[PDB]
Amino acid sequence: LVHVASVEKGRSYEDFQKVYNAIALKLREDDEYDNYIGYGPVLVRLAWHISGTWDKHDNTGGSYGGTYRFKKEFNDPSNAGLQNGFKFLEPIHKEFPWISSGDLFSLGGVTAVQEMQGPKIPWRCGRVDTPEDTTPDNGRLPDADKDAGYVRTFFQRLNMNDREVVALMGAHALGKTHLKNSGYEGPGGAANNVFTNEFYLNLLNEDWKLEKNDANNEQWDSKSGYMMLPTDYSLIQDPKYLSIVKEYANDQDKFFKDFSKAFEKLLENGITFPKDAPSPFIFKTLEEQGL
Ligand code: HEM
Ligand SMILES: c1ccc2[nH]cnc2c1
Repeated sequence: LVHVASVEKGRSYEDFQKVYNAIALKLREDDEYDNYIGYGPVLVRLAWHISGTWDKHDNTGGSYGGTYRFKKEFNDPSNAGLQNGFKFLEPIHKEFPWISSGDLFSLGGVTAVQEMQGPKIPWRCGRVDTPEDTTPDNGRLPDADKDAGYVRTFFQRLNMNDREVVALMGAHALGKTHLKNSGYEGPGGAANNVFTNEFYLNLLNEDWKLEKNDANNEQWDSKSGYMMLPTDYSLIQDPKYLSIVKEYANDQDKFFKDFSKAFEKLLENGITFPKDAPSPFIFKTLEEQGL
């Protein structure tokens, strides 16, 4: 399976910076969603789930085809709650009918991270929508009730190494788990929407307690109101993972640079870019534009 990137006809950087600004401006406007967390967290979760279906062995899945618009993927139990991100983007797609689905879902992810003051993420255009029979089957996304060995083996399918996996998991500093979507609950009081290296600092400094929640699932809870999934807590149980957790807890600039590389790689897996293709775009934030 080869997927060649194809620039939307006649478009250039100025066109995609307008779509970036439309997403960022609506993120500012609809600030009340999910008890004032806003839509930033669910949009980086959507971009990860539409990319996280990729399989390096036969190049099926991934962000290229925009197949989340089809029923089988939209109704995957693992994607419960992401309908809210899709409904957020649906007016922006109406406004810019020329951008492909895969490009709009991955650009929503990039825009959310930068507007929540995370690192710049270089982004490349050219994903092309493919037919409903190219939709991957359900069951390619990870379970949350497992250990370090499972996380490592799972991420090898997307060929992510240990360092890339620990950098990517730092996004669980954002937003919250919801009992009706996944069977995990919390945080609430201090759930957030600013991108920082706080997930690593919390993992190493909080006093964690293994408790059972209202859906009868176990999770790690702290006195301060924070929570961790079994798969999050895994990162301090494994010796390789723990030494990288300690490095990002002690250097937020190294965490930003490594997250940026790994998130762009996640969004680009499975796509072949021609050498006459444009360079990656670095979009300005609303703040850098004075908007
Ligand atoms: C083994 C890996 C992972 C597992 C098992 C996992 C699992 C989960 C679960 C169970 C939720 C809660 C969903 C809900 O109830 O609403 C969640 C939320 C979230 N995840 Fe992950 N995740 C993984 C990796 C990642 C990665 C790699 C990213 C991003 C690069 C990410 C970003 C997010 C974000 C931002 C949320 C919050 C969504 C919201 O606030 O609505 N996750 N994760
Ligand atoms: C999603 C959101 C917040 C989290 N804190 C720990 N794991 C999480 C997953």
